[PDB]
Amino acid sequence: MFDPAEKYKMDHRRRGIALIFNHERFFWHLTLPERRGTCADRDNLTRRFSDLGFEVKCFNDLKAEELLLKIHEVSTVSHADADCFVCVFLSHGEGNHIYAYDAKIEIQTLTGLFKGDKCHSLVGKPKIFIIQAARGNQTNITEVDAASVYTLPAGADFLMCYSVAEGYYSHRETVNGSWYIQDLCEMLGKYGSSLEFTELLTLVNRKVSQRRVDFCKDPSAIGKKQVPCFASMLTKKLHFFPKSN
Amino acid sequence: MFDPAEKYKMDHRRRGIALIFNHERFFWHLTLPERRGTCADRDNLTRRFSDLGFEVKCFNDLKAEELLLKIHEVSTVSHADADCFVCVFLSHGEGNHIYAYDAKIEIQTLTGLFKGDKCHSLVGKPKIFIIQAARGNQTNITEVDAASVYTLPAGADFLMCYSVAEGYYSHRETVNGSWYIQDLCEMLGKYGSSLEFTELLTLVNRKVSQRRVDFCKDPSAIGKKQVPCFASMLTKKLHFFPKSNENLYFQ
Ligand SMILES: Oc1cc(F)ccc1CNc1ncccc1-c1ncc[nH]1
Repeated sequence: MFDPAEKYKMDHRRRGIALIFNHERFFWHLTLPERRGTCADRDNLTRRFSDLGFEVKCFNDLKAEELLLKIHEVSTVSHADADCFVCVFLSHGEGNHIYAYDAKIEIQTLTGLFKGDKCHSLVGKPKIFIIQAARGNQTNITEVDAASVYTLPAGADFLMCYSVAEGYYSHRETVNGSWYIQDLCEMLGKYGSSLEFTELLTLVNRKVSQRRVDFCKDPSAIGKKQVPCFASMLTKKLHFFPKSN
Repeated sequence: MFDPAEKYKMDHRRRGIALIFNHERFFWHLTLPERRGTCADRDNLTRRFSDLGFEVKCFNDLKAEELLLKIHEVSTVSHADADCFVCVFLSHGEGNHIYAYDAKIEIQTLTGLFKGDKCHSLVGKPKIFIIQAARGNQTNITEVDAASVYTLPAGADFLMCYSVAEGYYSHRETVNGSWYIQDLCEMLGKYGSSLEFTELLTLVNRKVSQRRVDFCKDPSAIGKKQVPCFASMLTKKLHFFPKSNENLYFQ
């Protein structure tokens, strides 16, 4: 009795945790620009994910050691009573690395912690990573970075979500925050509870691609489009229906 | 006017083309194994895509020059009257390369041909690439390769579909063909016309992950799972509803 309309079970006592690593400054000797606007993203996400029933936990400007500890901590805690896990990175990145305050971190190792091997509590449950990261270029101005981070998948039941794809460009308003996050959170607010999540992520792909970049106050920032992607290795439909309590 | 249930328009006169590049042998001096079973995949796809209304066009064992020509040809023809475009690679691959008969080809350049810049006829229409490619290892046995090809996205309105993800392994029965393709085509046959395509691709992710690899006739082929992925850069729902062909020209 193989079922095509089959959903992940989102009926556990609690929804689960949403981690937000939020990097705005970096160690001088990396020569990486302030991400002015990232707090907008952090707060906006914190709201939308709280409203979907996540225990949200933000961490501003962790060093590597500090970060790996917090995320290892979370992997080893029991998620037995939780629907799913979410993790979000607002930073800079190159290839398969995210930037902590002090140095870069292999994404593989962070996702590697929730691989069913290493985190039994989350085997068979969706593990969403959302990554607003790009190459730091050097009232409310729009700053624009080149795509830099590889749009890798992880393992089974992981959904990797990316602000921008290879070739394209990533925009952040210094007050309103990243385009990706603005539009993501708009969709979460409107449709989070009703829509299948990938269906929604596709709405975000539309919303962001459709942002016009022809008439721009910077001459050199003209014709730099943004197209986000996502790499689903999910095996079922994913809905965030209101939990009864 | 913004609509969350918004679909790609699949009401053009014809559905479109499905290209299938199908590599079974390779130039001696590459030292790459025969992909015995790939014809199973080719025929199975050819059927399922024909049934969805695609003009299917297969190409067995093209050299690089031959391949680039056939695919450039197709990019420059007008797709104005077509719903979408599909392209499929049954070969070996490393990183961002597919293997033609004679040498490797940067995938970026093949997808690059349908980028709205370069192919106006397909701007705003879905461009699906399906890639059954992996590292050649060295009646019906199951052969098993390590994932090798990067699970890259392309541009806007591209859906990149991959037999296997980094770290995992890719299986092909020498008579029944690739696990990915068997399960893909099973789902296409059952659900192709009704279901949203990515919804279906997720069914394939389930079907393939769920294949057991504990009790195996090769000792060393035990505990090598297969998990395929897909990278959607699509912007709307994608359905392959039956086209209304009741006394009308579909050629
Ligand atoms: O997505 C990108 C973004 C970029 F800025 C530059 C290149 C890409 C595409 N490459 C990949 N895409 C998916 C999985 C792995 C890779 C990868 N690993 C090693 C080299 N490529």
